[PDB]
Amino acid sequence: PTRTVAISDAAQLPHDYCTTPGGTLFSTTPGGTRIIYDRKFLLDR
Repeated sequence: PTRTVAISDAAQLPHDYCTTPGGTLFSTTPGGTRIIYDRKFLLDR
């Protein structure tokens, strides 16, 4: 499954996330859910 999560603060920024060359954040949990992050905190992505 795909989950959309917005990040508007460093508090909301995960500590185990990954980032693709395009500059998109993502993380997958043990459950199998794939979370795609929209990093609004950082403007200079």
